[PDB]
Amino acid sequence: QDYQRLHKESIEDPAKFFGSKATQFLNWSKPFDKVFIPDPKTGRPSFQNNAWFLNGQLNACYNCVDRHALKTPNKKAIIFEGDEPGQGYSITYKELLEEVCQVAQVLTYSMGVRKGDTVAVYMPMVPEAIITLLAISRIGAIHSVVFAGFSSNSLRDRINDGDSKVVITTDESNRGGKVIETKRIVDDALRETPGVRHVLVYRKTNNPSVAFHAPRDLDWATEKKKYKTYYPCTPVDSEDPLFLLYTSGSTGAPKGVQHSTAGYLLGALLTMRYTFDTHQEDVFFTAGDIGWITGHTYVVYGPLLYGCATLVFEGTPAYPNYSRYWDIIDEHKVTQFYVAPTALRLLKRAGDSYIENHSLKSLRCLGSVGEPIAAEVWEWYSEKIGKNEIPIVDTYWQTESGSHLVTPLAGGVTPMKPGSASFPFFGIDAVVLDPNTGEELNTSHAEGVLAVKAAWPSFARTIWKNHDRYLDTYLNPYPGYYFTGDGAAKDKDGYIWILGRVDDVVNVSGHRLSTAEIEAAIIEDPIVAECAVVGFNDDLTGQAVAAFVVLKLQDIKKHLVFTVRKDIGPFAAPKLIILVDDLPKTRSGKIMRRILRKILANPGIVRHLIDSVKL
Amino acid sequence: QDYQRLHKESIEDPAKFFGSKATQFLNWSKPFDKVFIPDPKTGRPSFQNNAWFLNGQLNACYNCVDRHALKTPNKKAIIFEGDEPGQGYSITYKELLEEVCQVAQVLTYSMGVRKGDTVAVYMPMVPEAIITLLAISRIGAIHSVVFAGFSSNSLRDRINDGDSKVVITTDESNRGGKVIETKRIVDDALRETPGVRHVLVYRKTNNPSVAFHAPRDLDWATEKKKYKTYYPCTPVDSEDPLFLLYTSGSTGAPKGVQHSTAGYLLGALLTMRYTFDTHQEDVFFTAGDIGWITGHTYVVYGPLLYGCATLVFEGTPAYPNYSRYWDIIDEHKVTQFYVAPTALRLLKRAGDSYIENHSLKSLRCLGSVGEPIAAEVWEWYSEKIGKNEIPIVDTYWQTESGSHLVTPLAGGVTPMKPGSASFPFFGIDAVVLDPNTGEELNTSHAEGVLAVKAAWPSFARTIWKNHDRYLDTYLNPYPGYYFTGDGAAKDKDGYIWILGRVDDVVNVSGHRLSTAEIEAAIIEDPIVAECAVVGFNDDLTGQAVAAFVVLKLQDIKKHLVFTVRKDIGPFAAPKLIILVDDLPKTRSGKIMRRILRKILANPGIVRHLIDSVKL
Amino acid sequence: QDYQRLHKESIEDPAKFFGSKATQFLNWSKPFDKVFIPDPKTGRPSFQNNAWFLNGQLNACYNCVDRHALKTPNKKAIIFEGDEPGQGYSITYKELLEEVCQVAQVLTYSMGVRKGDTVAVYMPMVPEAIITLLAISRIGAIHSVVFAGFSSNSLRDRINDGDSKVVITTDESNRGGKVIETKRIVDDALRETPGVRHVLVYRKTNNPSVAFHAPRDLDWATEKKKYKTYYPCTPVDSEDPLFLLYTSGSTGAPKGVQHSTAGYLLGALLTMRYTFDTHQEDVFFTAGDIGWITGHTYVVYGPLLYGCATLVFEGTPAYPNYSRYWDIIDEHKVTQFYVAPTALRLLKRAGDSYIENHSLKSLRCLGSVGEPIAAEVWEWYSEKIGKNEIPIVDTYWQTESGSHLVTPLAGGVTPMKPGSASFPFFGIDAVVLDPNTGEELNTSHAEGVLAVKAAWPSFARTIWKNHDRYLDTYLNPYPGYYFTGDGAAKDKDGYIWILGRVDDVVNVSGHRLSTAEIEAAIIEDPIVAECAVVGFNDDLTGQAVAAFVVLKLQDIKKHLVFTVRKDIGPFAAPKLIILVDDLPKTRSGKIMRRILRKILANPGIVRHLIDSVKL
Ligand SMILES: Nc1ncnc2c1ncn2[C@@H]1O[C@H](COP(=O)(O)O)[C@@H](O)[C@H]1O
Ligand SMILES: Nc1ncnc2c1ncn2[C@@H]1O[C@H](COP(=O)(O)O)[C@@H](O)[C@H]1O
Ligand SMILES: Nc1ncnc2c1ncn2[C@@H]1O[C@H](COP(=O)(O)O)[C@@H](O)[C@H]1O
Repeated sequence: QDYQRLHKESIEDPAKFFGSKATQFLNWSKPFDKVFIPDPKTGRPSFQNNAWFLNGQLNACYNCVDRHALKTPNKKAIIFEGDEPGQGYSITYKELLEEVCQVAQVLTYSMGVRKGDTVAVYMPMVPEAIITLLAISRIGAIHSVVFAGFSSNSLRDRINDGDSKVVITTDESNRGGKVIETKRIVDDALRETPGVRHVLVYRKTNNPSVAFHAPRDLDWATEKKKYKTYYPCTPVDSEDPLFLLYTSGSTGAPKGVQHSTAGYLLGALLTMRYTFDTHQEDVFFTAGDIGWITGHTYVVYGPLLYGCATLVFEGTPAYPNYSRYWDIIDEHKVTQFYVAPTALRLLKRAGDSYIENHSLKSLRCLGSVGEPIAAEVWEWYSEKIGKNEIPIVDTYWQTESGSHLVTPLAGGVTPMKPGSASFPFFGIDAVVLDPNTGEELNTSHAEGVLAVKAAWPSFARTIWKNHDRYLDTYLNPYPGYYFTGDGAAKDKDGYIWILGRVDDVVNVSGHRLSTAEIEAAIIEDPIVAECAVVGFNDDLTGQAVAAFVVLKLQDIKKHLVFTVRKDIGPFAAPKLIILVDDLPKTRSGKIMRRILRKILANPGIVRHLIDSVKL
Repeated sequence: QDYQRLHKESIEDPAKFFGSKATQFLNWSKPFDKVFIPDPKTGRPSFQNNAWFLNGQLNACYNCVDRHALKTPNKKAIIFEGDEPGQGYSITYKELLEEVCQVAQVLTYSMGVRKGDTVAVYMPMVPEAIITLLAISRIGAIHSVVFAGFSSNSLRDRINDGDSKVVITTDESNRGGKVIETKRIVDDALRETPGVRHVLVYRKTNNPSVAFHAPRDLDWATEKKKYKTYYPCTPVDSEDPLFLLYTSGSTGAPKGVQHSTAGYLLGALLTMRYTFDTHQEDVFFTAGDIGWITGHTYVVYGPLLYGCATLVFEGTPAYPNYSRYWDIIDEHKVTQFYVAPTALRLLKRAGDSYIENHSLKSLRCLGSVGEPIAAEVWEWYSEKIGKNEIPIVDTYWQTESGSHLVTPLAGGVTPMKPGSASFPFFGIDAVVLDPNTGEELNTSHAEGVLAVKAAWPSFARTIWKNHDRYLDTYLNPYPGYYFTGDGAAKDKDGYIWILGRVDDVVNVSGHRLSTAEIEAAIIEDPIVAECAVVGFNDDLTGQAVAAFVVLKLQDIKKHLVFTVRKDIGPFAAPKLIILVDDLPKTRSGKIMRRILRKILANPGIVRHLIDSVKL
Repeated sequence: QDYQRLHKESIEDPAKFFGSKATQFLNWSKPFDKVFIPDPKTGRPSFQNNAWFLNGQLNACYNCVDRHALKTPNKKAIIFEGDEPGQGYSITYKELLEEVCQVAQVLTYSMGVRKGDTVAVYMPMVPEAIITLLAISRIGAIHSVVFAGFSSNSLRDRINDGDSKVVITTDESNRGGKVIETKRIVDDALRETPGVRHVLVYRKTNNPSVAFHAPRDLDWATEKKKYKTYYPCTPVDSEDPLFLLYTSGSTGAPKGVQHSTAGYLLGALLTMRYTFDTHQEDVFFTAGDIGWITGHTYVVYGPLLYGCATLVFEGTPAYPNYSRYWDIIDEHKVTQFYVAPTALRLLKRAGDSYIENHSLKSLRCLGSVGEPIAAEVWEWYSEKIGKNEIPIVDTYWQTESGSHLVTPLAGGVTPMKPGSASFPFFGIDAVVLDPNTGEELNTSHAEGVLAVKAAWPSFARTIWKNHDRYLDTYLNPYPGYYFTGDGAAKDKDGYIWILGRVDDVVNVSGHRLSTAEIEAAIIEDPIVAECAVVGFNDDLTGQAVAAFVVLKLQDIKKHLVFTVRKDIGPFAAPKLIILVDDLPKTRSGKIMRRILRKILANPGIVRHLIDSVKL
């Protein structure tokens, strides 16, 4: 009965629900006055003026490190695993404290950072990346992480929009067995970033005469050794920005999504205890770069705020072989695996031969995030990896949500449906609206746009320097609710099914076809292992269905077409399928269908996709 | 007591014994009148006019497919395993039915084949080879299979003697990791086959501009897709030829051994139930090409007639490594392994390191066929592979016998002797005759020529187009009996020991030395792993013993000589041993000693053997 | 209570203790009159005139082979393992007898060796090396083994000093996967050995036109085949030399340490039964070349005298991979592993990944010999290899001691201390003396020079041809006792700790710093895996501490320095650490610190060490 009460308590009485959790899970410097700013029009937390734990003061880094060093100093906080097998090591909580303290002082004294500044972070998945981020919040600064792979052009714009006067990177990065010049990329970018005063560089490889030029550049080791190991934290208000995270999804100048401190931290805590049923002696492993909210909230914040161990792997699922991912899971007794479908799709390709010897009884929970997960792949995940006896939480949420939106509970929710994300998390009032006829709440089993009626604490507060794009994008499209950008439907039993962003929905003769269903049914064919249905500027017929299929010399298309009508319908069967080797994806994993749309196709994926359509 | 009765019932009262089994195991279109044509001179089935189930009508393909598709449509019929590991797949009985039906129609409508025509088959061990053969009998045609390795010169003669107006092959064949141009070989051959009207080609690799020329050549896929999936069978008389199989053993124009339909099919059924104790849920694996009776009767007919699953592996025991044979046995839970000694001789060389991890508790029976099996190799087979707790049937029989001649019963016969084939199968009256003084039946423990007193149903009926060679070869050498061509002896306890074809017996001073005993004792020495004793045009001394030994710089011969006298005798010890790297063998496995005789040595084996004798 | 009595019995009443064991463990031809020659000055066995089992007659080879062939002829004596995996084989005791008998006759009749001659042996670890040695004692000859790796210059001098008129070698030696020209090395050496009459060569590889020239050179196989398989032994007096073993340690013309027959043989027997608790059905594996006493006493004499099986491996611990050492231990069910720390140091580097699958429950005892063994390496040895449930005897002894000096008993001694060798063996009266103020016996817990008060039977009797060096080296430095050359100390509980040869002790301001403690503490750091502290001609300060550290770009030295003071003291922390890739070691394993001293650095190790000091 837990979920039924706890969720209603969080919806009709958030003050009591979150007020209590807020004092429970976090250590405060100054108690908060009010829990949230309501919507006077008789309502829950206001969307326009969303704000939680008013006048309250606390410190992220203090909650992620200090309190645990002063309790379980000898317990491990970070468990690292290099790109190469035996190159790992752990960092106790006591030592992380020391490290984050020398770095906090490096920032204040060597670089001149103050409370409120934007610190840009361009690093790979190594411990120093993590302590860097904690060092930034320890001093009341706001970190802005950029994927350690993005072009120097991407780096520049993000720093310029971010107001970042300083930067933090490495000299090079060995990924999946491939070195990557980051310091190089940093310099090309700084040829156009006027406000960059300093650049802290953590030599990871011992560079091949990599640039380093004046008092601008500083050495991580050189500077660290200068400061004591303990440094006092900087209290900040509950509603002061914790960080910024430039989301790089759709077209249009990247958005600097801004998150609160308390509110965001409480969500990461609530989701750890309920969603993953995390304890203190756990070993959480989130296979996602610090480049996206996944890595922010589940490979750094959630785990460290809770006080358990979080695993940092700077490598790839295929390096040095597909058994690698599972080799590091059984030696570290990882109790929490959390990865994206793309990865779970490539591992399922290599064959359960690499999973053979692995007993991996160390796991207790599995999780999926990033995009829809087909049923056969969910089953495969549930049986091969999970040895079918351990939960699987397919977590629905966004960079803006901060934390899980709708997800199954590792324990609270007894049942589970392979393509569903089960139920809305606590505080989230998920409803399905009619995309056409206003913001009408669809009650009976039906498909429509997903939204939340009231705001919650972990909800992003704005978009860096322009609260206008924020409103138009998230609150103006469907006045009164929050616009997720995705389509969904609740089955007879209430479960929620994510249809895959109704922005890529192909409307054939007024039918609106969501991608989730059509593509999953495709990939779920021995002939394929990945599918992507899109569209293009179409005059007549309204809009046709074209599928870019990728196999694992004739009439091979027709089959995949007659199978679409076999279970989905004849008005869903594509008018043309294109055979491609792969699909244009983001470092995150998501498939860029807007690229398949825009034009029928600049990475190598482009050209090959520029030809696989002409003929 | 089973064997004692059942065998006597089948000898003194075959009418009742086989008449009953005949109605039990096979589905008939029109009941047979008489069981067999006796020998009026008071006797069992006549040899000269051998004929069973008179006036009866049935259909092979119907008995191998239909009846089982209409009972257990979802059960697997063929389990394939490509030359490369994970390239396998299964064919249910329902689907095999569909396939064999489209192909039957391809033969009738696209190629013009009629009931009675000879269809030549030149294919590798792939499913299509199997459905092709079934397609041929479904329409009352007679299939003539030729080894997918034989020269184009071999192909031509076999087709010309066979009267084959059509052919069936692939474009190329990847064997043991080596592609083989078959379509090439087919074309060189058809430059001399005047009566070849059509050629059906199943593109297996997607050829590198392989020939295909006029309405003569037809595509398997192109043609198949044209016909419905169900096609009616063609009833044929019990005594109408099922197939022809050109035996390529001794010198002299290859013989087109012709087998009946009913009679041959009943033998394959009797031998499955008793010899292998096969059920319905079994997975039978016969490691022998469709090129010889072994593959006809135990990798196609026996298994499919019984209704279980038969495994089709188109690869080699050494590819991609010696563990391969056992890798496919444990995943498919093969319950019946049946292979030849040559293979069991090369696997025993690699060391029980490849058999280590393998539990292979899926097996229930082991079998040996092809040639004599030494004791140490039988033991090795019995202990390493069999984990000594599962039977081993060393099956004695020929292309002419159709089915097992003398063999141990997987259950019926409680004891077993490593170099013996135990007892004569039901219906077979095996006796040992004196090679010199007439057809005298030797009763007491002694060695002599093997023969059968009366005929049985699975006995070949003739030799294509010349019943004269048939008589001289099989029935005239020892009037009244059937001349096996081998030597044997029954021990005190009755077991029968095959001496290895008394046609290669070296008679030293009137002693007649069979090869079985002398060679087994040789190979059974750590210094060797294969031996071949023969002879040559010898004037004085009568005939000497020369052994071509192959190891796994002096006085190394003498040893192997003093060891021959140690257990066999000083008049058996060879006068000269030749050290060769290997021996001239047939695609079947048998060692060609008549080549070592003929001349002291055209494949590479020739030249090297042309020198290893001069010096 | 066993050890307490047995040891006191052997000290205050050796006549009864050893007299009884002497008749028990050895078969005599003529009983011995007196047990030992005492020191008239009221004492135990005299040092100056040490002699045991007077007037007694026996035969080594008879005690190592014969008696066991005439009891358990079918039991295995030698279990060989080539450098390449599956190239092994065993030699029963019956066959070893035959072999040692044909070789004894080869020596007498083909080469002219007589009782008393010195036979030089230059061979690798192959059976023939072992039978050669036994063949030599069988005829009353004295064998002088030289490492199959030493230069031809080393071979010459050892033969010249040895008086060796004959030699025994192979043509080449495949070691660790590297062929080694020995016959080559033998010939260069014999260009200066005037008294060499013959050279017996056992062709191991079948040479690439390797030299062999006149009646001087003889073939092992050619000669062996000439003699019967049984040949009578030659009785020799208890005190007649068994062998000579040129120790190649410190500087100065190599010493030909001469051992008795009976006395040495009894020690090897006593040490097997008590130290290793050996039985008859055991499989002893001593990983040490026949080049040093270890191989003499524990890979030949001890095992063969006892009547069990001894394993002969002619390969390297790293070939063909680090799992090799353990691969041969589980297949042969080795019950006794005995190796040197250098090896145990390189195997511990590869990671317990090669030890994973290995169950190796066949072991019953582990042993360490050669040099001090750090605690972490002892633990690693005790837990990974021993699966912590099997004893570990860190055996202290020298080439001169013949057999164990102070060691733990596989069973008799219940406790064990990782860096201790426990207690003095029976007959050995170990005491700690003051290096400065005379031969004062230190009683209370303190550090000093190790010595033995009375002699024992296995004690070397002299140094070939110059009993003068013998006295000055072993009995004159500390009159009355035996000078081991090492430093030690007994802890509160009596255990003895070897400090590492007080000849390499760095005396900083009158402190005398033994290497054992300082280096073990160093290597016991994740940053290193091998350490070597030495010194050099130092005027002021007295003598500084310089450590040559080898890792598994600044302030890396300081750490290892602050750690030295952390547990040992600030007056032990080195004044300078040198970073080298490896250390100059002897084929035995011992680290040559006198080379690091002599000069701050001819094998490749020299040059690199000649530079790693200048800068
Ligand atoms: N568990 C999930 N199932 C289906 N879609 C998901 C899931 N998690 C995230 N998404 C989609 O991915 C987007 C979030 O991307 P991002 O902001 O980069 O984390 C949303 O718009 C969702 O539609
Ligand atoms: N199990 C067996 N033991 C000994 N010889 C056999 C065995 N099976 C077949 N043969 C021999 O192989 C010949 C049959 O060859 P084939 O007609 O090609 O099957 C016969 O002449 C037999 O002598
Ligand atoms: N178990 C041991 N522990 C410490 N040092 C040892 C040990 N065994 C032998 N040694 C040293 O090695 C030397 C003997 O070398 P060797 O004569 O070649 O066997 C002695 O001087 C000892 O100091």
